[PDB]
Amino acid sequence: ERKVEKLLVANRGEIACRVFRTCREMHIRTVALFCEAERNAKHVAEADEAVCIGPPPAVNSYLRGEHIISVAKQLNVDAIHPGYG
Amino acid sequence: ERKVEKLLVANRGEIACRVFRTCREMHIRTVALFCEAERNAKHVAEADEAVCIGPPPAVNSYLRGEHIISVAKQLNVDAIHPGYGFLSENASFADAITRSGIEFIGPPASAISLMGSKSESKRIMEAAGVPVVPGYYGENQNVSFLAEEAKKVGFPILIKAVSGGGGKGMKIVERPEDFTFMLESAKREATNFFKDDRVILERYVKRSRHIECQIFFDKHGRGVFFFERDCSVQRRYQKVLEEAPAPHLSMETRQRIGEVALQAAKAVGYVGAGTVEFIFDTSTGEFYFMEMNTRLQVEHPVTEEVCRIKGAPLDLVKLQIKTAMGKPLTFSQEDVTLVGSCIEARVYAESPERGFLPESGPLTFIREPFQGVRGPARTRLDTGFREGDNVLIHYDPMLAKVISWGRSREEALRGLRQALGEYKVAGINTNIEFLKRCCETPEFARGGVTTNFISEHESQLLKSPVVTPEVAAMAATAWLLNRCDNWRGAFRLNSDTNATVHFYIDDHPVEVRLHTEGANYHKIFFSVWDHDGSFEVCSGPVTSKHRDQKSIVNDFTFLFENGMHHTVLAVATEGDVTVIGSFGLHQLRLLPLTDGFGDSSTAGGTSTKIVSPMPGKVSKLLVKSGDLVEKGQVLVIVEAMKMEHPVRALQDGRVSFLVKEGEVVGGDHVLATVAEEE
Repeated sequence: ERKVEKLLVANRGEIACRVFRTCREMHIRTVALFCEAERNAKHVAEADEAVCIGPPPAVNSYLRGEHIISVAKQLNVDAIHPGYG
Repeated sequence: ERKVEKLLVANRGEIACRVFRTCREMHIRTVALFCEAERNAKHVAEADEAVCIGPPPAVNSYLRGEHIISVAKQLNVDAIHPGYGFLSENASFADAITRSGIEFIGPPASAISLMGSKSESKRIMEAAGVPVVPGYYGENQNVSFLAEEAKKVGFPILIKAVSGGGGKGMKIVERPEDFTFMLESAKREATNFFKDDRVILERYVKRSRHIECQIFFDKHGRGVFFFERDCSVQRRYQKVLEEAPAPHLSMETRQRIGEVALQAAKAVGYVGAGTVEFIFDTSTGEFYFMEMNTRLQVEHPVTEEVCRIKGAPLDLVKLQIKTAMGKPLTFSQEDVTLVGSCIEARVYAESPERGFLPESGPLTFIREPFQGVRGPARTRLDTGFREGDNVLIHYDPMLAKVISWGRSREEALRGLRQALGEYKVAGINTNIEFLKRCCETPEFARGGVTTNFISEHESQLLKSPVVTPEVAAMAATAWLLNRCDNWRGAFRLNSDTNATVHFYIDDHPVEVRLHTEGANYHKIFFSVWDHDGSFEVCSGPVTSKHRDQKSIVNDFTFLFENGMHHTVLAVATEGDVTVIGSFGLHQLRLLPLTDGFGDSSTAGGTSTKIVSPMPGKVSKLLVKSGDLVEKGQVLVIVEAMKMEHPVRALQDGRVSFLVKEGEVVGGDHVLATVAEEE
């Protein structure tokens, strides 16, 4: 099998905090994602590292899947949980 | 039996708080002891009463056993727990306590005295019949005697010598039926290392792994051995990390380790808690006695995580008070069962890069790892220091102990990793980075590590993360802002701002330059090691206006252009900038730039120095010729009508006298030439 030490989250909100929490028990790293501004949000204050992705409209933010994948590759991420939406 | 309501502690540190805590549950009083000052320390803030004992040196403090006993008598103390160190191993102190009538906690004085000398102790165990590997048999009376007992007393051949660690007589001769090389090796050893011609033969073990079982005894003839332990990992005879469940140890053996241990303790007679230490070779498969300690160890809470009595949590110190109570036990060796695994590590206020030399300094910020249960593991931290405390050089460097109990070894080891990572201290370099390096790359997760395990992997270890050029950016920025309004309200004309910081990383100065474009304090750039980028930075509340030695501790946020974001709690001072974050901890030394700013004189000072007026009559010159004079001492004193009028020259460099005392000299004479030391 393949070891996992880094977890990536796509969406934002309640699911971000939920995915982040249990992660602590499994003792795994965390990564957060946020749109323009949206940096005071709680989830980013819960993760280990957060990255800004771009303009507020959903077309611009959380839909550039290729850019997300390139960023994750640069971070050498182990797993991604898209969430819902 | 005798009632106890007052408890006395000898030593200071983690043991003081531990002994104090359980005491609350038994509902017993407490008393604390402290050296000169040392009154803000935590333990004294935990007891009921504290007494100052005297000067910092250990001779003056915690060693005046008679004074301690007199003070305890005046307080009508019921019991004293020495702890470990100081008077932990001193039979005279225990005998004096017994004569005073106070219930000493520990073994009787006879056992301590007997075990004080190694020869008489090994004599006692040899009489008892415990397998013991001795240090010597007779002497080298005959060279044929070596062949006689080579295959007799000890088949394994340990030639060595009478003394000295050179050991070239050994030659690692593990092959029996050796008779033409052992004598030649011994005779070549005798050359240039004659010492005494007596030679001692023993068994030679290829591998060594340390074992140490725990034991407990009442005073009514009843006891029970606790679970074994492992101390394979140690550097320079200093304990580093240990495991209560010796991985890879058969149950049957565990049982037997007990029967041997109980025989030895019964033979000498024993009361209280103690530990027997063995030495073991995997190839032989047998254990041989090395030493025992008649004192509570530091590793007591570790073995606790792997033992339960009657299904209830075990408290080792509790029983020792109950043993002092005179009550008999309640459980056989059976009621105790092991459950799961645990690992321990010690953190030392030393510098791994340096010669593991202790450092003393105030404790700026101390992160506390989550000491609660979660997942399949229990993690705890015990620290004898808190925020605002300062490390004393007289004491040993010892901050805290971290233990990860678990249902399986894996869980335990994994737990620590994360915890060891989480705990953070700022102000003094620590070996915490070393311990994590000892845990990740070395494949000791298997469980087989020898006594010398640390020695071979020294190349692999002693390694720390590389300071990326970005780390300098956040570190450099914090020092400015955490000192003043740099980049705050700044303004120039038709130009842009600039401010630079110099870091003395390693032995090479480092320069970082920061500047802004636009009307934005927010938009900031950087150029370190010919690497350029942009980021924005948003600070937090301004704190510590007094900017004392602790200086300012504030959280920072940095949004670099690429897209990342970071949070950094920076306690910055003039000496260094410390940044703690997901990268880890890094302290960057600021390039020192101090050198008697003012008194920087390279003048030759050839002639016409400390010239005296006309009357002359020099006398009583108190300076040696050719000795450095930087401070303005009285080089020459001349008297003019009772006018000493000392010249008091401050020109640096050695001063050369051309005059002698009592010699009348003319006006403005060259009494001496104050020249730079060449």
